[PDB]
Amino acid sequence: LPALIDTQATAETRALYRNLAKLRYKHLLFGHEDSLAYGVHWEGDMDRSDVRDVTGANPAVYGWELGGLELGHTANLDAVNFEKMQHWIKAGYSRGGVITISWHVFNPVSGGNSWDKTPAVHELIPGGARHATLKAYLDTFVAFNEGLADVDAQGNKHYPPIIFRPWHEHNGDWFWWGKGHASEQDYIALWRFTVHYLRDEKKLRNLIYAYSPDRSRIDMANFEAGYLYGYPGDAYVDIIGLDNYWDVGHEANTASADEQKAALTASLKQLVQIARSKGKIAALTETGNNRLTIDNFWTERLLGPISADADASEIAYVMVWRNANLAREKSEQFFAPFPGQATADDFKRFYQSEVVLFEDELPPLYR
Ligand code: NA
Repeated sequence: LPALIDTQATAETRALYRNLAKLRYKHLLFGHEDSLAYGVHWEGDMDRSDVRDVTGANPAVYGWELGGLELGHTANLDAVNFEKMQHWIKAGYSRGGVITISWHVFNPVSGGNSWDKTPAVHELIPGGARHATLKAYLDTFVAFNEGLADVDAQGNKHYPPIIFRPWHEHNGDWFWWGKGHASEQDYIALWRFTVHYLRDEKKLRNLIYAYSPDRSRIDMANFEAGYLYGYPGDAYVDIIGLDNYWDVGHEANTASADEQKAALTASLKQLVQIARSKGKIAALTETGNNRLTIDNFWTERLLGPISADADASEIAYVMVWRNANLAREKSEQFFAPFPGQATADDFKRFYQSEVVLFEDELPPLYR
């Protein structure tokens, strides 16, 4: 009964959304960013994942990142080759996996990255002096998406559905499209234009749109109001997402473990209630414990709190961030384990949960 904002979405896109709406009550899809691109201790293999090396299974949800595409770069801001990315997207989809894409858009005013807070939203929205630049930027995704398509013998074009998750964590002040650097109304204009341009002007039919505030900058005593800062409206959102690294052991969080667990549960309960009220689907779109320093993280700090409340449990999926290559990037940053990593066995047991679905355990999501 949730319905997509694209009333003409492709059969497979409509099927995915319907199937997520059904599965969410008893299951949780596991996801990982850049899962096929590299791991902490490897890069180059065209069919490998840290997640699979540990569990024997690929993640159910594959996250990818477009930052730099808009500048005509051959690889994204983390040096992930766009052609390989298209290959990996098609591969994952072919196996029945789910595809989600975020976009750390470079600052069009300063030339800095997303974390350069130089204001720019006002320039990019309709009527702004750099509106043509926004169009140019979005066009690069249109072309990327075309690259994902297969054409059958009859000339019908087939695309992987994509959970497109733009302009994320906009309630934070760390991105140029964020609170403090863009007016709320201008942010809403940017979101609405993104939807109109992709869905209506360019006629992309394979997108599911995900909205994703950061939990750390939401007041738990006024959760809904915080969550809905810069919310563009029900006609522009399909997935009621949330990025929450805070309640899963962030080093700056002085709350006790028990208090954090309770907050994670409460955040997800409220997230679910919001999605239910709007006829949408909720998801924990980014989370994780950087460097996986927390014993039994998977069962105790993630699965446990998700499962501790009936409402909280109705999220459809959870994605953890990337496993940065140590040799290349020069320091440790990772959110899934790899063989030998402390939390690897707990992660296997997490996988073995009937609740948690990896790629190998998915029903047919696309019919
Ligand atoms: Na499982």
